[PDB]
Amino acid sequence: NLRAYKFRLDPNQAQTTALYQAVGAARYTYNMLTAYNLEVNRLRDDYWKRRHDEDISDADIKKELNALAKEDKRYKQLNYGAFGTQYLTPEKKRHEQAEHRIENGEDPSVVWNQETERSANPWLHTANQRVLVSGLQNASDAWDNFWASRTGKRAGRLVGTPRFKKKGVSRDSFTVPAPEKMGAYGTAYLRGEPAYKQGRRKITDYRHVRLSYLGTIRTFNSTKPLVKAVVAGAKIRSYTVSRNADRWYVSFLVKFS
DNA sequence: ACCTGAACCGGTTTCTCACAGC
DNA sequence: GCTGTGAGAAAC
RNA sequence: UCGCCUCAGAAGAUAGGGAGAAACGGACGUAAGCGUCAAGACCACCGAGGGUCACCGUAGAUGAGUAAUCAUCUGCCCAUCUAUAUGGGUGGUUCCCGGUUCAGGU
Repeated sequence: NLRAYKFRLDPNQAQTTALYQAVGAARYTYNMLTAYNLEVNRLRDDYWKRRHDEDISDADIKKELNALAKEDKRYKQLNYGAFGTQYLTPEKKRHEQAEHRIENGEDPSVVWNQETERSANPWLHTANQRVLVSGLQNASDAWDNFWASRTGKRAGRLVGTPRFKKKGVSRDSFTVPAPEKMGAYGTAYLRGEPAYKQGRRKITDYRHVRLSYLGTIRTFNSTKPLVKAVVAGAKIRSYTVSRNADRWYVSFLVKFS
């Protein structure tokens, strides 16, 4: 019983900048996860081929791989959460230390250089957790989708290999969930935003939606159907922000009940 | 960038700062 | 000037 | 009088940069690229940034806002459904369900 109210956003420069930073962060996390999986499976297939010279069955190799799930973790694949905890906030702390050691005078070239990493300065620790973990969501979904397509589950043609996303070749989009604060008419603002400096506290019309740490953003549509659905026993679930060419869209997933 | 084309599905929970509304 | 409430990180 | 791109979430009324004479064809600067400009109203700062509409027939009330605009009820009109000429109830031109990934063609 799920609908989707797809509004066309009407953001401004200060909000489009955060949207671009968000899609960049999701893409960057997507790339790290897919790379980790890719050069884990390269070793996987090299080992499988190098042990294929001697005839082996499928149960024996499965038992061996299961027994190799405690040591030499190079034979393991990670979800969004496990990879996040194990390799993302370590790198967030690495970025933080790279600022905690350039505070007032230091050598940044020995700490951060644009040779092995295309970042001008560290920025991964000042990125919102929701946006960052969205890329983990997408990458884990793609890899599980393909390993389900292979074995026995997904009907249709064989499904490719996960391709590294690029700026202008792939899709830009991130999902931000509840129980964060979001919604149409009848919802409160954010403390500290330029619309809270003026003191305004609640949405009292039909051309605004609430988008978490991004503030409250306008729409091209009208939210009267959304609010009239809300006052029947129906509550929003998440919001997905997406880009098409130079246009931004937001989907509000409502669950009527 | 613009589509098919198809196949599948639609987020919770907790602990720690910083105004705030007098 | 004080303490619940909101906003955001962290795990997951 | 016509219509190729451009602003109004998509199609039918009103605005945008230049042309054509119901036919053809986006523009400017610099065989090519590249960059840039194209919707009106109110306050805010020294041509730059932020909110409001570009959906809601027709008359009132008082709600939020320095204000553009907006909200909720009460009169009238029209359209649309059910139960037995009457009671109610739904609107003010209609439509909308979107995310993820890969393989293709343009």
